[PDB]
Amino acid sequence: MLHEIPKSEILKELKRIGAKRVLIQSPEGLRREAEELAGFLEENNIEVFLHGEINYGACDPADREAKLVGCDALIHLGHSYMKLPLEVPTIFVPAFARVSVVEALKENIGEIKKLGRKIIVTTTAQHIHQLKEAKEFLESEGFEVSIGRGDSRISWPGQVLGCNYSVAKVRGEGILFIGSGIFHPLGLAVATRKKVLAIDPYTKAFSWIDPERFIRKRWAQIAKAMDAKKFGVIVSIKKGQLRLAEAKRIVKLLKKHGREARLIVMNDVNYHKLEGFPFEAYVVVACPRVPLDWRKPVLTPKEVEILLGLREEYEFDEILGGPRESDEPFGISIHST
Amino acid sequence: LHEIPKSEILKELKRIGAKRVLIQSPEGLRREAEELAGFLEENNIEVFLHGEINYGACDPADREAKLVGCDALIHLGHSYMKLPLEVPTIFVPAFARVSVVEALKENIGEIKKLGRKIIVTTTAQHIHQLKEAKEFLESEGFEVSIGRGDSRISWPGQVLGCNYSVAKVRGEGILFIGSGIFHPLGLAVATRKKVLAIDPYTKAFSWIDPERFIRKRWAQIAKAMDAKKFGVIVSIKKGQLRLAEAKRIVKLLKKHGREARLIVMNDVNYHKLEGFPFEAYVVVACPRVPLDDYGAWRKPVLTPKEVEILLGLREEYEFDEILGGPRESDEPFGISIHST
Ligand code: SF4
Ligand code: SF4
Repeated sequence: MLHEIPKSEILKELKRIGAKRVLIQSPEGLRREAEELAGFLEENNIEVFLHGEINYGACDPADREAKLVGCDALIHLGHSYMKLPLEVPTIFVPAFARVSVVEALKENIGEIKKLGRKIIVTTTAQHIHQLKEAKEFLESEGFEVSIGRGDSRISWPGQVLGCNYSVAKVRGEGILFIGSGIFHPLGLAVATRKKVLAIDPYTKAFSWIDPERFIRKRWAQIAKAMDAKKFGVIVSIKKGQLRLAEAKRIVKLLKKHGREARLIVMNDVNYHKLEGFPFEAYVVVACPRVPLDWRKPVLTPKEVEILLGLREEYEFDEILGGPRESDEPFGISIHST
Repeated sequence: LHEIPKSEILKELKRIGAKRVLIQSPEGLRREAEELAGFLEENNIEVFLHGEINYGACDPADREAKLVGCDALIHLGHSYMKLPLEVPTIFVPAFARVSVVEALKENIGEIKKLGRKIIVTTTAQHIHQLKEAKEFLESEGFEVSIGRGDSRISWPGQVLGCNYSVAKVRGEGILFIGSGIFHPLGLAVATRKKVLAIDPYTKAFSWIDPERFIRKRWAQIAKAMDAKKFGVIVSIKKGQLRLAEAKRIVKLLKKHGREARLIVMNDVNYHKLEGFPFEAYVVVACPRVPLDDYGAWRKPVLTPKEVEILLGLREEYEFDEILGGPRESDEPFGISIHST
């Protein structure tokens, strides 16, 4: 259960810029809400088209598609803005979970103390609105809380993305991750080399991350690719995912070391679409969730470096941004150009 | 003609000074795409392969090519259909080698039942064989009629799953040369004429009966009768975007008591839509999607024409075709290069 979408504030914003037709994109868990919002803005004299693709991040705005079908603006549900040039005015509408993080923290104080006195705290967008309460609670328990601002791919200090842990690159004896799943906590452990404790707000369960098994299974994938002679280097056209210079460099690099290499252009990166190609191994240079989370070895740019022996220590693939001036609001936002 | 003219392609590329090209390919030519790329790269042209699986010239990857800085696009497996293109595009049609005459001779007794004046049609892969099929049928006493088709078609006599314009000519019965049932079925429902399909490989013939198919559609329409919320889908694929027609359908459903929302997609498939509240869908893009579903759609999915029947505006069934305008010329039987 999440907090309700700010229909009124949204409508007001569209009217402010004067918008007659808008495209609404939404993530898996907000399909029913996207239609409610559409039926609402329509009764208010605004033509609405729903984006039928399932959105997975602000790194993939449907501004191009909006343009193509004549929409004045774009409404992006469920995610906050990340620095990207946009072709049509876009209103981001973050989703905030109501579950209490503090309750999950109080249940696990003992485990958190094992982390250290000065600790780095991180969380995902859905709990970012409760980060301040979590910080004050931890401080009242004797911790010094270090929260990093992060870079331009990030919306709020302390927020991590599966492909970006810049807010965690600060000083601390250990890292506390507030949220569910193991992908974020795992990336944090690999990216920072510090001990990580993950606490799931819903179940209140805790997990001490051990990257070992993960790194092992990845090396096994690297080993298999060591025998390959033919590689496919994949990029995605999604605005916040396109890493062409980096892909072109991996191609040049595989060739230098006696491998055949081909740059492959896609939108959604699905191994399923590549089964008929002759490549023996693949390198995905886009969202790292793809290779890190395939009948043939699929790797990240970092792993291909390791495979070619040009890198020794295992590293998590990240999409970094440059410095960020301000922070996004804890509510909707409008962005243009 | 039955091979990728690597050298003819390099020539046309060197001629326009292309340095970086994107190559798209259908499922059956994935390995050919990479061999062509290897060949072009040995000749000073950077090559990128489009990773998506292509299903027709109705889905050119010129925009994507533009997005990654390619100065040209190579479209393998299909011939050109009229559409604006953002970069010079070379179309490399696939031509099957099989000679079709033997299979016609074998079934000459069945072809006779179509009548004296017959309409002859085939798909892209056997198009170069139409001249021979014509000479044979004429040498057997038939009067062969071959329609030019519209701008969505590349050569006279060619049908597409969504376009049977070449068959809208004077003629008693229709002969279809090819394998598979989708095309012959589309012909029968689109022209409401008698269709005889002959497979050039097996020499097997088939008199087409749309009855089964039509009943199945009525059924589907029935299942949507008690639906109130409708999703009306369009695809942003260049040769498939039918925005005006989709909007019209949204307006029509609303005027008739139903709720309807226009949905924009690229690849149209049910899974992406499962989370939406809509009870029924209307696909206003490629007709093969709703008319040839193997079972991926868990909710009733219809074509624009079927909606009109459901709403009670149309009485007889009609095939959802994507029509083009007059075509001034015909594409070559080999590669072609276009730039709009
Ligand atoms: S690149 Fe991948 S991890 Fe990063 S925001 Fe997009 S979908 Fe999420
Ligand atoms: S039948 Fe569908 S995929 Fe084939 S050419 Fe027509 S629109 Fe394109």
